[PDB]
Amino acid sequence: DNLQQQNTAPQIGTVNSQGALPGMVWQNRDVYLQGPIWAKIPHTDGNFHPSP
Amino acid sequence: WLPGPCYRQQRVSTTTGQNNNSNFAWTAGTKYHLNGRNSLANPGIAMATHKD
Amino acid sequence: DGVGSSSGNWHCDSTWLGDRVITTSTRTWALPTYNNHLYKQISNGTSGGATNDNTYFGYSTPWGYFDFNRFHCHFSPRDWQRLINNNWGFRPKRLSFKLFNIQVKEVTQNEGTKTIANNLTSTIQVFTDSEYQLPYVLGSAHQGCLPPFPADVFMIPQYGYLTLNNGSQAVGRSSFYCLEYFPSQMLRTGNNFQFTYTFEDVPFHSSYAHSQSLDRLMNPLIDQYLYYLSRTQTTGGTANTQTLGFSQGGPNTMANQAKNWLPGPCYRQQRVSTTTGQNNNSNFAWTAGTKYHLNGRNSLANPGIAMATHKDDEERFFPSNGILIFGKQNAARDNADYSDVMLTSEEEIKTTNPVATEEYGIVADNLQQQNTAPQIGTVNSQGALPGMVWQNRDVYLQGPIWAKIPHTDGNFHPSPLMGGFGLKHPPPQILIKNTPVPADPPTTFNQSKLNSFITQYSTGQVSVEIEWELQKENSKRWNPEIQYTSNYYKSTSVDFAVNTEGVYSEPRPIGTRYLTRNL
Amino acid sequence: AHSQSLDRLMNPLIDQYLYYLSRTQTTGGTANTQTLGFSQGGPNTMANQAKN
Amino acid sequence: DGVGSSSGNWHCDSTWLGDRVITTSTRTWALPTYNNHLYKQISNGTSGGATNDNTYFGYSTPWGYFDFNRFHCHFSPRDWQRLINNNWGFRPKRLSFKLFNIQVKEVTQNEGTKTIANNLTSTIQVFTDSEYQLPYVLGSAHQGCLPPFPADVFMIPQYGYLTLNNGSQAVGRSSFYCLEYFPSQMLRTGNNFQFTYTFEDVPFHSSYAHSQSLDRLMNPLIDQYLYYLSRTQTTGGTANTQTLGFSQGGPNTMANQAKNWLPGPCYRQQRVSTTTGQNNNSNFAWTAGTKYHLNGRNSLANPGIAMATHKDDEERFFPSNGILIFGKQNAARDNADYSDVMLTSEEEIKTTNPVATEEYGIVADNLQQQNTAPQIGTVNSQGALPGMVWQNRDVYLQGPIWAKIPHTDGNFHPSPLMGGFGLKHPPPQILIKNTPVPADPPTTFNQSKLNSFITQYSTGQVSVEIEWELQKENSKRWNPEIQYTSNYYKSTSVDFAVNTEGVYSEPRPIGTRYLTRNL
Amino acid sequence: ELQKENSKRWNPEIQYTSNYYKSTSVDFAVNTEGVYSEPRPIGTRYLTRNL
Repeated sequence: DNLQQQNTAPQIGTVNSQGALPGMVWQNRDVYLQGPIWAKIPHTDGNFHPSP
Repeated sequence: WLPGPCYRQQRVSTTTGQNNNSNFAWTAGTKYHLNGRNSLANPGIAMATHKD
Repeated sequence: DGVGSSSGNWHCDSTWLGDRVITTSTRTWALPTYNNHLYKQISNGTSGGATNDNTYFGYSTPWGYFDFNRFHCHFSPRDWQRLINNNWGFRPKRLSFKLFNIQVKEVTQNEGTKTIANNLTSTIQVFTDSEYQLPYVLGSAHQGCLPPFPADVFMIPQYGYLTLNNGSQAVGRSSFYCLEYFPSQMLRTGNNFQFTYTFEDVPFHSSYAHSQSLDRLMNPLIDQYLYYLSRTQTTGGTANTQTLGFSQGGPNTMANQAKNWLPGPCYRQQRVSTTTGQNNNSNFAWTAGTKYHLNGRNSLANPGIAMATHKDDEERFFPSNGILIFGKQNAARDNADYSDVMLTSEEEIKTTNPVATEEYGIVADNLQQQNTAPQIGTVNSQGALPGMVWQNRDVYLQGPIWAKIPHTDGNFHPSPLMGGFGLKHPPPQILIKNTPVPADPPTTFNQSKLNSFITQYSTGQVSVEIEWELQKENSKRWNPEIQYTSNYYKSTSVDFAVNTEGVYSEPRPIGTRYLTRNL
Repeated sequence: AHSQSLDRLMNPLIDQYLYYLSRTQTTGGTANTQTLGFSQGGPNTMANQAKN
Repeated sequence: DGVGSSSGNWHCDSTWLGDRVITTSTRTWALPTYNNHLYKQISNGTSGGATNDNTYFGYSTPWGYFDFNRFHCHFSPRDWQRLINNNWGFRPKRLSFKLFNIQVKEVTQNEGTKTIANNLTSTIQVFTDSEYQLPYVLGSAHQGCLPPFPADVFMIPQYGYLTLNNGSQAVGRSSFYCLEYFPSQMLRTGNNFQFTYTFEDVPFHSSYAHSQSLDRLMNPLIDQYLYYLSRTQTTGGTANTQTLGFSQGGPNTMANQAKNWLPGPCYRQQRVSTTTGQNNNSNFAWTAGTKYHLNGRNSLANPGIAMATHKDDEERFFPSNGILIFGKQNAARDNADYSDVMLTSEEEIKTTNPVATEEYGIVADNLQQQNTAPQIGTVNSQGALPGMVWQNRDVYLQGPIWAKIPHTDGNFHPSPLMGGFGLKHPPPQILIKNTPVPADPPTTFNQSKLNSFITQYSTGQVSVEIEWELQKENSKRWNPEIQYTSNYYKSTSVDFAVNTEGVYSEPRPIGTRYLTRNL
Repeated sequence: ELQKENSKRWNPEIQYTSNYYKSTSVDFAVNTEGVYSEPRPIGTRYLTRNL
């Protein structure tokens, strides 16, 4: 959170929402016997990892 | 490597004696703001439900 | 190849071929002598009034370059009206180029009398940098393009580049580029220069506004089969306790239903109004701006990522540095008025992108218990999440066309923030120069270099032809669309035409997004 | 190593054709009020120019 | 072949092809009118202040010659850095040459007003002396080469030669060379001149420093099998008598071991220090120099044979006339300071060559007996012995390239002392001249020659391409080498680039010997 | 597999070099007891390219 010195204690900050960083890995949500199957990707200019 | 992305949400318990005594289903929800409307991020991105 | 025979013809036309359009434009240029044929070092430091954010180090060359990286150099306003009304997309395919009718003239000033006469045996030097071994200046939105109106004569800019610095001082990784270390072609009057380029594959430009929003992609008549949490406290009276209650999403609770996608990324900016009575009474253009911090410098995020300008019924608000601003005819350079600029607006993308002056959402902050009230947190800047969709910034009749993607290890969605076509091998720079001609040397030998020259300049024509590829419109909408139209009532002078003194002027910015498509 | 930086990819000699907001309050004296003023990016204000 | 069509293009590039490198350079020249189209006799005698060592006799011609006998006319500093870091040798193979874009202009001065106009029907005369029938001026390290930086315009020198003399007077074996007794080609504007040359076979240039010395070519672990004389007098006490004692060379007596080779030749010079407080307080530049006596003249041995400059930990010493000294930018002609010159150093050859400021060795002087102590003698100058090895002087980025071996009956190791490639048929001289154009002759006849001319000058381009052959590096060294590097810290301006006023400057001399090879 | 360098820079580059002055022992070589040692980390980025 800040720049520690001889007269300043170091402070921290908690991240609640974090976007994509280089080097991340993740898993998608599981499907179910009574869940949906497909969905239509909307025709736009860009998207990031188009899974429903 | 890093873990996947995060978009934090509120914790609620199935045992009713451990929750707060207020109606927080809409006021404390996790939303996203589009065009001056507050829509509910449901079910949001794929994150694990509970730890051990 | 003679003196008394021309070397080209005036081509300026546009043909429409169903799924192609081929546009040609020819202008007349003039090239002065820059820096008296010298390379010079230019720099600016923290001494004086300059600050740390505005220091530079670089060089200035005697060369001049052609720039046509702007949309109205190829399209008349009627051709732009034909383009944006009947198509859903367009991208370039190939281009051509031709210099011809070179004339080199020289000027002599004695006793305040100025005589200009032909010089039949002097040359110019033109070449293209095809192998991308130079700094790339185009795509930085500078002046000195071709004129909009074909009956104007323009002046060719100067080439100069920047390198690394530490204040007004160079470092060990600086570079010096001598442009006479490249092979170039020398042309007398009666020679011509031409080449051909082929664009790479690049996505279509979305020339449509969506007719549907992300939060309203469902059926208004059928409930869902998928529950949500709705009640946590009972409603009987004063003795309310905890409970759990669930409900289905339906037609009357459409903010609570389960959805598949997210809006695009957000990087929040400051709101300023055009009505001056509603702003704060302080100077907040630089102190309250939206910046990004690189190498201990604060640079201005301008115009930032593609976000919508204003929400509904709020046409008087705009982000402080989040739009492209175009100047009118005879607007001043510094401290122009509001009535001398043309503010664009990107309200067509508010169905998927967030508003640039509002937050992204609300996230949780703590872990609620029996003795702790739940708290919330507002997100101002949000990066990419899985499942986002967004739209790019629109292009304009007087906006840029392409930009060069920097050769790095990685990038994320390489589209230029000013709008256009992000190419990894852009059309090459074309550099031009008059060859030096010395005055009389001394009769006795002297080892120093010569610095007495004959003052010259040169002029001629130039020609550019670009072939575009279209994408037709295939909708089944019943009611009519929205089209770009001209004004119907009478006026003092015709828009998009000359004045009574002969000065051409453009009245308004013209977007592209008029037709509609579903999500 | 790159021999050039992101914030310095422009021409040191030519102004831009693209304005930015520069002034919000007048500078006459004690009775300063609100206004709007715009300017062009140039060689001396290179932190304010429009970048890609 | 017309007026309005150019006759060549600007070629300036360098290509690397594994074991070749082909370098091209193109400049722009200008040629005045010399001596008003007259041959003249020039001489200097012992009358006045001149002495016997500085007399000459010769002629001065109206012609001008092209000189490119210098290394930086072909190599950029980056190309020189690529050359000297990865190779063990290089030699030239062939060259090319091309004059084009001739422009002949004339100048008229009336009432202090100077007007310069084209002259379309005047010529120039260029030819090459391929059969070596002229005096050879190149390879004498004169000025007037091509510029280092390609964006400069230079001036062409004047041709003149020397013959035999006795004071300021000729003798019967003098020669007069009229250059219009050779066939030459006449070029108007719209003509071009070109030829091709092929170098002969010549050894590679040793671009390496040895990593081993002559006195240390043995095994540090094994004794020899070969004795030496070590003791002559006994060591018991006061009554010491004569004896003979012998020992073996080993690891601790390595100055006494038997060796196979000798160091190179020596011709001793005077030591002078750069710190002025350590020199003598007298003017000894000419009285204490190292000379050679020819025909009753004392000429200065400059820079003499290739010897090492200084031994270890003595970087402040240099021989008084044994090195090449280069001037900085804007250094004066006479009486420059120490901080306006660049002193080279040849310390890389101290593993085989002697130090230039120390003796060669110690030899005997008499025949010792029972009543005669043995004496020694110090050798200051030593010619060639059987079994010597040596190294040549290094070449530089701003040093010469070739020199012509004089056609004599014999020579010993014909390499030039200034460094480079000793060729017996060097690249030919290229002489150029403006043809005279008379003013109006009289109406009545007069037998005298004409001496009223129109004053002219001419200008154009020139192009040189030389193909070099390389020798790759094939060592098995484990630790890293020494490389030529640029400075890492910040500075006021970039080295090897232009100033803020447009003047190019070279900061330091750059050698060649950086990689290492064993003996 | 390599990728060659194709720049048109005029002034010289920055190169990795060894030390010129004298020292107690040679870097990147053995000790007097036979133990090999590396003195410094060596990067890769020395040549320059434009953006």
